[PDB]
Amino acid sequence: FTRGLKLTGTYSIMIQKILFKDLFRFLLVYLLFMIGYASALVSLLNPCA
Amino acid sequence: FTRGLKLTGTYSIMIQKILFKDLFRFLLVYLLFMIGYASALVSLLNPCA
Repeated sequence: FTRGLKLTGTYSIMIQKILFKDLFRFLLVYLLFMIGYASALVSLLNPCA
Repeated sequence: FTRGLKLTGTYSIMIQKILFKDLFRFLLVYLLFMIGYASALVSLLNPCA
């Protein structure tokens, strides 16, 4: 319910274009890249014996 | 008294229309979110028992 005024109507749909279609594509390749090293760099830790 | 100094007179009536609007336009989407999240998360908390 911000689609009545043009100023806060344009503002609300600029969110979704960034979020659903451009920010969401980055959070996938930032998660899989994070989960890449975080499983890699715990190998380099000494055995806990 | 900046009427004639080009740079200082430029930013004088920038903030009149650009900041009574956008900060207010920022004020809607933050107040829509925060009242939702905080009241969700204080309801997540435990009562005094």
